[PDB]
Formats: sequence, C-alpha cells, structure tokens
Amino acid sequence: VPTGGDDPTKIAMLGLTFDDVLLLPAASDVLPANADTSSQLTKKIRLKVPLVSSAMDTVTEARMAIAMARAGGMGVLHRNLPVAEQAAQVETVKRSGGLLVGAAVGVGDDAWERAMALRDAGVDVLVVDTAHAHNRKVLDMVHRLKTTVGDEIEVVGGNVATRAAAAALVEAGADAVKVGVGPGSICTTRVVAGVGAPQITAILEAVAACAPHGVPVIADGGLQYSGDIAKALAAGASTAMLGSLLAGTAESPGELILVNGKQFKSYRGMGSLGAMQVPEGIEGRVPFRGPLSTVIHQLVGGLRAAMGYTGSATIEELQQAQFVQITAAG
Amino acid sequence: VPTGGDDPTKIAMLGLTFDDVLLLPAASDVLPANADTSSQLTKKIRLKVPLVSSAMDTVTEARMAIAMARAGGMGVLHRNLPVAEQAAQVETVKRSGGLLVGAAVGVGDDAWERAMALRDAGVDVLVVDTAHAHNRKVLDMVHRLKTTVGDEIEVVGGNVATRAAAAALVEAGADAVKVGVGPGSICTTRVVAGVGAPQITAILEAVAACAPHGVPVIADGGLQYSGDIAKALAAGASTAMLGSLLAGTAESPGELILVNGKQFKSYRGMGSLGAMQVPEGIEGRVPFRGPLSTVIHQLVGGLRAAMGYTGSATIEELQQAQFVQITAAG
Amino acid sequence: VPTGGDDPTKIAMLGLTFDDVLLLPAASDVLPANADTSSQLTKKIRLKVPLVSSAMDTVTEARMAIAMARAGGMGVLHRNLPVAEQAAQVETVKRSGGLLVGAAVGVGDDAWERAMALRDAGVDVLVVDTAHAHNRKVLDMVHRLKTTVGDEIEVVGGNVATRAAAAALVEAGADAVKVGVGPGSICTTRVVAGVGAPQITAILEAVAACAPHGVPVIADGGLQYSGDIAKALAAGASTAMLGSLLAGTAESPGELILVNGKQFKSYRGMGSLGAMQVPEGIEGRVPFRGPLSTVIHQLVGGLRAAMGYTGSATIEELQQAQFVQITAAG
Amino acid sequence: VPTGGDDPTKIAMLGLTFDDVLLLPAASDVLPANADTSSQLTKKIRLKVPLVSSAMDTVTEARMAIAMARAGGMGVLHRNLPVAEQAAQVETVKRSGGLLVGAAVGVGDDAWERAMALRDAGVDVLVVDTAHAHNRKVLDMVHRLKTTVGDEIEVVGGNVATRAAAAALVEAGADAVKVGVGPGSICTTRVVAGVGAPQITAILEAVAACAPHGVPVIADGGLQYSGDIAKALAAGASTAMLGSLLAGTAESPGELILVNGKQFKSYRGMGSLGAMQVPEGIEGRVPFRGPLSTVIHQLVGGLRAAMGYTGSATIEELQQAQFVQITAAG
Ligand SMILES: COc1ccc(CC(=O)N2CCN(S(=O)(=O)c3cccc4cnccc34)CC2)c(OC)c1
Ligand SMILES: COc1ccc(CC(=O)N2CCN(S(=O)(=O)c3cccc4cnccc34)CC2)c(OC)c1
Ligand SMILES: COc1ccc(CC(=O)N2CCN(S(=O)(=O)c3cccc4cnccc34)CC2)c(OC)c1
Ligand SMILES: COc1ccc(CC(=O)N2CCN(S(=O)(=O)c3cccc4cnccc34)CC2)c(OC)c1
Ligand SMILES: O=c1[nH]cnc2c1ncn2[C@@H]1O[C@H](COP(=O)(O)O)[C@@H](O)[C@H]1O
Ligand SMILES: O=c1[nH]cnc2c1ncn2[C@@H]1O[C@H](COP(=O)(O)O)[C@@H](O)[C@H]1O
Ligand SMILES: O=c1[nH]cnc2c1ncn2[C@@H]1O[C@H](COP(=O)(O)O)[C@@H](O)[C@H]1O
Ligand SMILES: O=c1[nH]cnc2c1ncn2[C@@H]1O[C@H](COP(=O)(O)O)[C@@H](O)[C@H]1O
Repeated sequence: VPTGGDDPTKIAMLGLTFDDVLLLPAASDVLPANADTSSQLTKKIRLKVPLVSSAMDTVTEARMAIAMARAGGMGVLHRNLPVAEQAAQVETVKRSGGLLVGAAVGVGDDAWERAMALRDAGVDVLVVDTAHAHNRKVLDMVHRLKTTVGDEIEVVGGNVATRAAAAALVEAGADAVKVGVGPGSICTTRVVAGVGAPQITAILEAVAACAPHGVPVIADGGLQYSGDIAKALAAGASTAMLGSLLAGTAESPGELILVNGKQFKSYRGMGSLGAMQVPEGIEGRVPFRGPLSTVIHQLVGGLRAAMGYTGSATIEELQQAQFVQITAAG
Repeated sequence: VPTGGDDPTKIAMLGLTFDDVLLLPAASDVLPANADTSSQLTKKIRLKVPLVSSAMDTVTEARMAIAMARAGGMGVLHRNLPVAEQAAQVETVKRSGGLLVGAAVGVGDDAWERAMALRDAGVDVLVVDTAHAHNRKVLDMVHRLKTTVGDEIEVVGGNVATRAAAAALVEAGADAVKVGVGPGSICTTRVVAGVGAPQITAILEAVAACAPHGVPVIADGGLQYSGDIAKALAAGASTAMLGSLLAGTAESPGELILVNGKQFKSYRGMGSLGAMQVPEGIEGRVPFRGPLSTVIHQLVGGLRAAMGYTGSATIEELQQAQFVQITAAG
Repeated sequence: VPTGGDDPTKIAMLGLTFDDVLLLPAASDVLPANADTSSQLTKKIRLKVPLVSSAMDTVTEARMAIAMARAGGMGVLHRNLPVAEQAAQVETVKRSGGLLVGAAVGVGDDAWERAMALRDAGVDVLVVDTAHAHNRKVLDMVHRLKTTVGDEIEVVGGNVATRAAAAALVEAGADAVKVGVGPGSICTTRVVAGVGAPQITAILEAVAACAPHGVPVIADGGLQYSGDIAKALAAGASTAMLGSLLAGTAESPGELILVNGKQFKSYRGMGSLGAMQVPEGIEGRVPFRGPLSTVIHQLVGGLRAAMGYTGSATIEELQQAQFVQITAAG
Repeated sequence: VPTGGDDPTKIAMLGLTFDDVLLLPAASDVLPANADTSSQLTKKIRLKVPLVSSAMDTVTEARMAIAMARAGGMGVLHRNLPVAEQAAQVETVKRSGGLLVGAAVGVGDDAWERAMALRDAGVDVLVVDTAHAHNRKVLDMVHRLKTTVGDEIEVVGGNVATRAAAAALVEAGADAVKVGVGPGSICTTRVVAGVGAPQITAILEAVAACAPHGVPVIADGGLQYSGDIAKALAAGASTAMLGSLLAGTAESPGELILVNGKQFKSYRGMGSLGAMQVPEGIEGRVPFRGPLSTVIHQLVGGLRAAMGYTGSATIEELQQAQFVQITAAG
C-alpha cells in the first residue's frame, strides 16, 4: 500500500470538502428566476426554500424560526434551555400563523419528556440532535418517536458521516438523515478527537444509503458561501442546515458586538465551554449581516444561479449535476 | 468510488488551472525575436498578436480598441451603454484607419437591433457575450447572426467551459468559441453559484470539440501573467482575452486612483453591483501599468520567450507543446 | 515513471502526516467516559494512560517523571547530564512511591556505565535513545541490554521510520520500538539533511513489522493536538511520546518567560546548539500551559472522545479504526 | 483523459521539486564524519566537496572562485564583463596555487574568442552557459570546444530539463550536463514565459540519459537548504551549483546592505534588467551569511548527516538512495 502498511482498507477513502469541487455548467434552458427551489426536508414535508437554521443558541430561537418559515425554510429550535421554555417557543412560532417549526431533542434522561412537551406544543419536526447517531441509544430514540408520534410528527436523525450510519438511521425509521461530523465552522472535533469526514464525500456516501429508500439528506455544517449550498444539493442532499451563515442576522439570538469599528455577533458551538456551562467547539464572532430575509435572498440567489448554469429546473434535477475536482491552485 | 458514492461520473474530471502546469522546454532552433506570433481570432480573421481586450466597461472603449488594433490585436467594445453610443465607438475606431474592431451583444430584447446598428457602423466581429452559451437562445442568436450577416461579419460565441457546449456553438455556426466560466480575476461565480471549470482543462476540452472543425478557441479569463498566455495557447487556444492585465493601462476607461502613495485604476466585473446599476463579480483596483503599447510588448515578449523554449516557430506549433503538472510546493 | 526516471522504486511511497488524515466515525456503544485508555508501553509494561514524556532537558526531569507516572503515564528522563545526576533523578522518582520511570541512554563510550547506574538506581525502562536505530552499534546495545538486564528491565529502541528498521530492532530483542525520524516540532533534520518520513506512514510501516511479533510501537514526534494522539494509536501505535505538548507545563524544567505580555517556556531540541553545548534542532518557546495534570486531562479527554466516535472500547480496538485521507482544502 | 482532452501525452509528467520529497533513512554504518563527500564535477574532474558556485555577477568572481576551490569545490566565473577581464580573473585564481577554476561562455559572436582567451589563461572547465541547451548552436559550440581543446579542458553544457535535451548534450560530447530550467530563486521564467520543470523530476530525467554514458549531472538552481543538496545528489546528480546559498557570503561580489537593522547583500539574476544593462530574473537581496568557509561547512555538514541517515559511504552510494513523496501538510 503506497501510503503505508499492507491493508488497502486502512485509509478507506479520499474525502472531499466543498472547496475541493465546482459544479460543471451544463446545457440549460432554465432561467435562475424561474428555477423551482422547493425540496424535501423530510419524507412528507417539502419546503419552498431548501434551508433550515441550526439548532444552536446563537442561531435559532422563536424569532429566527418565525423568519425562516416566512422565508420558505424552517428553524430548528435549540435545546439548551428548560423543556417548558423550548415548548413555549414552539407555541410562539405556531401563534404566528401556519408556520412550520422543528425542535431538537437529545437522547438523555429528559429527552423523551422534552419530545412529548414539544409534541403537545404542536411541533412539526423533532430532530434527534447528536454528534454521533450510529449508536443504539440514538437509533432507539428515533424508532420510538417514529412509532409513537410518527403519524403527526416527522423525525429527523443525525448526525452521521458514513454510509453505514445513514443506513442504520433509515432502518430505525428516520424521516430524514442529517449529515455532518466535524465540518462546522466552530467545530474543533477534528483537532480535539482527530475525527471527521469531509462533507462532499460524507454527503455522497449518506445519499447512497438514503436515496434508494426515499429518505432525504440534510447537509449540516461547513457551508461558508451560497455556492456551497448548490454543491451540497448537487452531491445529493435535499436541504442544507446553516449555522454561521445565519448567526450574523438580526433575528439570531444575542447582542450586537462592536470591535475595531466593525459590527459582529457572537456565534458559539453547542460543544463550547460557554454553551456547556473537554470542549469540541469554540466561542467566536461572525460579521453582522442584517435582516434574515435579505441573507436568505442572497443565498437563494446563488442557488438559483447554480440551477441556471447546470440546467436544473428543480432541486431533484440539481441532485444529478456533475462536479469537477480542483487543485489547491484553483 | 474513492471520493464517495458509487457513481464514477459524479466527479467528471480533475480540473487544472494555469498555475497547475508549466510548459516543458523542447528542441528549438527558434529565436524569440523571430517567432511568428500571428494567430486566428476567427475562422477568417488572423491577428498579428494573439490578444484581444475584454468587453468590459473598465477595459475596452474606443481608445483601447484603437490601441489594441494598432498593437496587432483587437478590442471588443463593451455593451454596457446605449446602442447608439456603442455604434458610435465602432465608427470612432474605423475612422482611425483600417483597424479591426469587435463589439459585444447579448441575447436580450434589444440585442438584435444592437447587432444591426453595429453592422451598420462597420464592425468586423460580433461577440455574442454571455456567461453560459449552452442555451437555445444563445445558440439561436449565433446562428441567426451567421446566416444574416455572416458573409461580412465574423460571429464569436461564448462563454463555455465544456466540450459539449463548445460543440453546440460550432454546430450553431460560430466562427470562434470563447472559453471561460468562472476564472475571471474579478469573478465570484465560483463562490456565489459554486460553478466553474479550471481554465487549462476547460480549454483542452473546448479545443477537442473545436479544432477538428477548424474553429478557433479564445481563452477568456484567469490570465494573470504573460506566461499564462503561452500556457493557454499551448493548451490549444488560438487567442487570449485579457481583462485585468489590460485594465491598469492608460487606454482603459476610468480615472487614476491614488491610495497609500501608489497608483491604481478601477477594475470591475460586468456582474458587479456597480456595473449592473445577486452579483457575480466584484468592484476592485489594479495597479496602474502605463501605456498599452508597453504592456503588450512585455506580454508578447513573454510569449516569444515561450516559443523560444518550446521550439515553436508559429502559434500553431505552440498549440502542440507539452506540459508538466506541478504540485503546490512547486 | 510519471514523476521521472525509469525506476518505480526511486520514490518508494507517498508519506502521510497527521494532518493528512481523519478518523472515520463508526458504530459505537462506547461512552468516552467509559473507554479503557490503558495500553502497552512495552511487551510487559501496561500504562493507564498511553502517554510518555520526551527524553529532553526542557521536558522531563524528576518532577515531570513523577507527575507523568501519577497521571497514569511515564516519563523518560533525559541524558544530557552526568550519569550520577540522572541516576539520582531515578532515585528521586522511585522515592515518591511505586512509580514507573524510564531513562534514556546513548550508544557512546559512557552509555553502558550509564545504563548500569540506572539499573542500580531502580529504573524500569531503558530507552536506547538515538536518531537512527538502523545501525549495528544501536542494535548491539539493545541486544546486550536485553540479554544482561532484560529480566528486570524493559528495553526500548529507537528511533526508526521504516519497516526494515523496525524489523531489525525486533530481531535485536527490543521490548518496544520508537518511531519518528524528522517529525519533531523543533526538528530541522528535514531541512538540514533532507531526511524524514511523515509520521502516519512511518507508524503504519513500523507496526507492520512490530505487531506480528507482539512488540508495541511508541509514536514519537509531530503530535500537535490531542487528536493526533488518537490518530497515532489508530495507525497502530500503542503509546505516544510528547515533547512540545508537555514542554509548556509547570512540571517541565525551565523558567517562565514573558514576551509581549504572554507567558512561555523554553523548548529546545536535543540537537540544537544550546543543548549540544551542525545542529538538527532549534531552540524555541511554547505557550505556558499550567499543571501537567490538567494538560493530560485534556489530552486524554480528546482520546476518549475519539474512542467514543470510533466505537473503540480499548486501545487495541482503536488500533483497528479506519482513516479518511483529506486534501489541503479540508 | 481525466485532466482534459483526449491526448494522454499532453500533460507529459508530474513534476516534483525538492520540497515534494524527503530522503528515507536506511541501514547505516556510516558516521557523517567519515562519509566521503567527493564526487565527479566532469568525466575527468573529481571535487572533494560536490559544490560549485553559480556563474553570476553577484556570486562568483576571483575571490569566490579561490575560496570555493580552497574549500574543495569550484567556482564558475561569470561572463558579464569583457573577455580580457574574465581571463585575468582566471589568471588571478591560478596564481593562488594549484586551484581548479571554471568559466562561463555563451554561444554568441564573441564566445569562441572568449573561450580561447580563457584556455590561454589556464582555465580547467569551460561552461557553455545558456538557458536552453537543446539547440543546434549550443550543441555545436559544445562539440567544437570538445574537439578543439577537449584534451586539456573539460566542457560542461547546459542548461536542460528533459531527458532528450540531456541526451543531445551527451551526444555532442559534453563532459557534464547542467540541469535547471526555471528553478532559480531569482528566476521569473516560470511566470514570464510559463516555462519550467520541477527540479527533482528534471534531475531524474537528465540522469536517465546521462548516467548510462558516464556523464555527470550538475543540479543548478532551486537549492534553498543544505538538505536540498542531499536530495539533488540522491536524485542522481553528481554536484550541485549554488547561487542564492552563496550570494550572502563575504567572498561574493558586492557591498553590504543595511535595511531595517539587518544585513543583506544584493543578489540578482543574469536575466534581470540590471544585469542585462523582457527580463527573466529579478534583482533581490539575501541575508549576509559571513565567510564562505563557514557556509560550506554547514552545507557539507547537512550532506554528511544525510549520508549518515541513508547509509551512503560515498556520493555514488547516495545516488542510489530512495525518496518518500510528501503532501502539502507535511
Ligand atoms: C458513542 O457515544 C458517544 C459518541 C459521541 C459523543 C460526543 C457528544 O455527544 N458530544 C456532544 C455534542 N458535541 S457538539 O456540540 O460539539 C456537536 C453537535 C452537533 C453536531 C456535531 C457534529 N460534529 C461534531 C460535534 C457536533 C460533541 C460532543 C458522546 O458524548 C457523550 C458519546
Ligand atoms: C441558462 O440561463 C442563464 C444562465 C446563466 C445566467 C447568468 C448570466 O447571464 N449572468 C450575466 C453575466 N454574468 S457576468 O457578468 O458575471 C460574466 C460575464 C462574462 C463571462 C462570465 C464568465 N463566468 C461567470 C460570469 C461571467 C453572470 C450572470 C443567466 O442569467 C439570466 C441565465
Ligand atoms: C549512522 O550513523 C549516524 C546516524 C545518525 C546520526 C545523527 C545523530 O546521532 N544525531 C544526534 C541526535 N539528533 S537529534 O537530537 O536532533 C534527535 C533526537 C531524537 C530523535 C530524532 C529524530 N529525528 C531527528 C533527530 C532526532 C540528530 C543527530 C549520527 O550522528 C553521529 C550517526
Ligand atoms: C532557442 O533559442 C533561445 C532559447 C532561449 C533563450 C533565452 C535566453 O537565452 N535567455 C538568456 C538567459 N536567461 S537567464 O539569465 O534568465 C538564465 C540563465 C541561466 C539559466 C537559466 C535557467 N532558466 C531560466 C533562465 C536562465 C534567460 C533568457 C533565447 O534567447 C536568445 C533563445
Ligand atoms: O460545538 C460544536 N462543535 C462541533 N459542531 C457543532 C457544534 N455546535 C453545533 N455544531 C454543528 O455545526 C453546525 C453549524 O455549522 P456551520 O454552519 O459551519 O457553522 C451545526 O448545525 C452543528 O451540526
Ligand atoms: O462580473 C463578472 N463576473 C465573472 N466574470 C466576468 C465578469 N465580468 C467579466 N467577466 C469575464 O472575466 C474576463 C476577464 O478576466 P480577467 O482577465 O481574469 O480579469 C472577462 O473577459 C469576462 O469573460
Ligand atoms: O533536536 C532535535 N532535532 C530533531 N528531533 C528531536 C530533537 N530533540 C528531540 N527530538 C525528537 O522530537 C520529539 C518531540 O517532538 P515534538 O513532540 O513534536 O516536539 C522528541 O521525543 C525526539 O524524538
Ligand atoms: O536571471 C535569471 N533568471 C533565471 N535563472 C537564472 C538567472 N540567473 C541565473 N540563473 C540560474 O539560477 C541559478 C541559481 O539559482 P539559485 O541557487 O536558486 O539562486 C543559477 O546557477 C542559473 O542557472
């Protein structure tokens, strides 16, 4: 084996991240303005815009969830707060008209009660929210939820970064599989644990397990530009979950921060010291970006442009687009 | 598939940019001073110097087109202005003696009238000027022009970055095919849409469709050094179109700008906010470089040196030269 | 041969370093808190924590060796001092309770006497401490020690970076093989001699020679993050030796240094001018990191997290984990 | 073809530079202090140290040639000065005892007279000094010299970067072949002409043509560290020619330059504007490094260390050593 040892499987793959690829233009009669950006969030739920906001306490509370739904996407309410408060945020969103909303739950002792209070509050999507879903406890929680409240509520499981893990979630009954172990902008799992999977390869592998079962893949983490959304969807994802790209918006939690004459907002991992109070996330800042509506417009604008270049009339068509791999120089 | 999924065609190629390759020296009895730098701009038009200036409003108006033609190249007048003004710039150039000149047209509602006014003004080359020529409207415009005024005017179509797109333009009747989707120095399509094709690979692919039909390829975008011109031509292109490399010259539109004691000129994408007034270009600055004549001398000087090292007596010979691929370290 | 010449073996392999790979998550029912971090230092000695401190005079004297042993690892006392002083440091450590301790010896004229004084002082591990163990003198020293005092003392040999060198040490009787030629943070062998071997590949190759004989591999040098420890062990190493990561701790030799309002400690190669008084190491500084106990907690915390993600209940299981290779972009 | 087009030979090879490889350690009983560093400069001339100084006017005049010869290497006197002055510098060197000296000649109108005046002055080596030796005029000059004065004077030809070019020089009668097109530290040929060949691959290819005919290869350009000398020789070169590494020494031409409290000397390409008065070199500065004797000691010290690690008792043995290819991360 050229990289060492005698086992070809020790280094199992070459992992590509968003920056490693570009979408190839293709024959097109699709105008960006006329592309259909709708896509499946879950088996049953289709969004007008294929974007959801991260379940993080510097990204999504009621104000963000409301704005996301109004923009045609959805918010996933974070779970770093008491059960009654999270359920009350669900109520606040559903009060704002017929708006879709999701909410994160863990697999700990209080997770089941949290999920039931969220169901009672009228949540549409429960996101079983972990860093490693390939685990009997996580799979059992997914299955239990789907068998208990699965007629009225869609159940997302995550996160995974391998084909086998995605397959396990599908088998457990997941209505969507969320992909991303290590790619988050505020993630230090890569350096702390030495664990991760570049996101283009992780999406390609997850989709290989999920698409044949009609289960949509949510690409979660590592998206830095509007172009990354197009790349994630072309790799086979049905939606993208965004943290950093939405953390600078007016609707995110947190105050404005002024440093060196420029405006920022705090953005922190849910595995950072501050969020937990061995951290696997940092506490950082992102530039202030203004109203969510405007950020989403620009992001969807880039997606539309990609659909124009690739001749993709729908997201389903975009999922069939081809990449070129680029070098460091490119 | 080593990079993920089960489809070998999902990642269709490995795309090289100019910085990924160098020209290999070869047996040579050609002195740089004695090389023949002439090359086909179109099927019928041969330039003394294989360089054309970008159809941009911070690069080519009448003054630049005149200087380019006098230097042995050609200018393509930009189309970000009323039809009567563009046609009047064509008249200004043709007034300066028997000078070649080209002009850009779109495929919008006013494009046909623009093209006819340009024909009436005595233009030699019409450039159907788009970001994505693999499109029925663009192909139809190319064909219509070629069938209507194609006896007296040469019709360039662009831009493309794939073999199939180049093939479609050839079939539509293009007299030259312009290659470049995403490589421009002021381009943000790569980040905004996630779309592009590294330019060496894009030229190799386009030439594979165009050369067998005797249709010249114009390499447009991404050329940063005189050496890139040699590389583009060796990859099979017949001419190169330059924006950034010519934007700093006295003959380009725009005022001198002084920042931190150094001189610059404004250089902006035609897809930037300022040019359009979701942008796919930026508004920037390039160092002031002095008279066009001197910049072209240096650029052709580098090309001549390359022809010396590779034993290329003509451009046609240079198109047969070989590359070495280099690593990040090199 | 694509990279030149006609000999495919001239460039013998593609060497990967820690930054070239990530651990892939795998099915897991292992909680980080419950993983077993114990591992073989030598054929006979098992540590609670798979970490040893470098035999360097800015890393390990008695204070560090005591703290390392108490944390469940071990210190290797450096040999840049008189024999009586080194032996006295061994005595100081053994005085602090039943604590494991190792000590470095060379292969020079005074090396045998040094090793016997260390044996008399009650050392548990002798580390034949060289930059190139594939050498008859080093192999002979290893063998002599193992045949003379090998019933009561374990003999480590190093350093190596190839399969053949590791094999030679095994055959000489080594109880453990230490791997690392050129990767140290303060190493300049790579630039001075042009010699080295990227550490993931070097570990994979050494383990291929050592594991089939039940000889543990110590990964020495190049570990910058807690995640690198997990990577080294997954590549097949049984323990990791750390210099830079432990040099900033309270227990390391040397004074606190204040520059630009921040705290540092001196950290220098044993091949630096200052340590020797043609240098193959530099004299540098590392940030002050506080008590050893806390640094080890964080490092083991990262290892535990990796064992969680990879479903490794023990180190032996972690040694079977798989990598993904990443690009420069990732 | 994965990188574009249908011609596998268009991109002829993957070129490696010094930074792309490291020497693998090997079984060794060679102490650095006892290695034999002698090597063939030409078919007939063997140096004690395998290093020659560049024929540049900021590197080698009489003072440098004398110091190089005394250190066991050789200087090649530059040719950017009148014939009588260059010949007089040869006389100055031969006056300093039995010291080897070389001198550059071109292939221009005054080149033959220059070569004869140098022969009359007692030169030992004539270096036919060009940027592209694969040319009938250069090959003819080499042959003419070898047939005219080749009994008493050794004739070096260069520079080349391909197997075919090296083969042509061998056939012309070269006593040594000098390799390097584009790698020099002050070289801009790569950017100006887009022409070059990474030096490890260029040496491997040249050696493949030269070694079977017993013609030594001189590695010229791109050597930044003492370790690069070992790498060049292991790739098959017999000696290395150094410019930048020797330009900072007391014996180089030029004054001391003080900028920002640090000492420098001027170092400029022979293709820079200043040396010629379309430039293919820059005018720069290198740190002042003190006496040549000390720089050579450090450089040979690194070479010796490499011979120690690779078990090379002689240079001839070092030429058989193996590389590992490294990634950007390494
Ligand atoms: C098999 O048993 C296990 C397996 C794994 C863990 C780790 C774990 O649960 N956490 C808590 C969540 N974070 S995170 O906030 O930083 C995070 C949040 C969402 C997405 C992530 C994606 N990649 C990295 C971190 C992510 C990481 C550490 C575990 O802990 C008990 C037990
Ligand atoms: C299939 O239907 C489509 C397909 C594509 C588009 C995009 C489009 O027409 N534009 C306007 C031109 N720009 S540009 O100025 O930035 C530009 C100018 C020239 C060369 C370029 C090369 N690569 C990138 C940008 C370039 C990009 C956006 C579209 O819009 C209606 C409709
Ligand atoms: C075959 O004969 C030989 C072979 C090799 C050597 C070199 C040698 O012994 N030394 C002394 C030790 N250093 S070091 O302190 O920098 C060092 C310390 C530990 C680990 C290292 C890992 N990689 C690099 C340097 C390392 C390098 C130079 C030699 O010298 C007489 C004789
Ligand atoms: C086939 O006919 C030819 C072919 C080639 C040339 C170029 C040429 O002779 N020169 C003059 C020498 N320089 S240089 O000083 O910069 C130089 C000096 C030594 C080593 C070099 C290695 N790589 C780059 C530059 C180098 C480059 C330009 C030519 O000119 C008439 C005619
Ligand atoms: O602390 C953390 N460490 C690692 N990943 C995190 C952490 N907090 C949230 N995440 C994940 O990172 C995603 C946001 O990634 P981003 O959009 O690149 O900033 C989130 O949706 C989570 O999946
Ligand atoms: O706004 C823009 N975005 C992307 N490409 C542009 C834009 N404006 C012009 N171009 C293209 O970029 C080329 C100039 O590239 P440059 O020489 O690298 O600066 C032009 O000839 C166009 O093909
Ligand atoms: O001077 C030196 N040059 C090269 N390697 C050294 C030197 N001193 C110690 N080492 C090795 O570098 C290791 C520490 O590497 P680090 O943890 O990356 O700093 C040590 O355990 C030695 O194996
Ligand atoms: O102006 C120049 N342009 C390109 N190469 C040059 C020039 N002048 C000298 N050289 C070559 O560069 C070598 C020195 O390379 P260096 O040791 O990397 O600085 C010289 O021996 C020449 O072969």
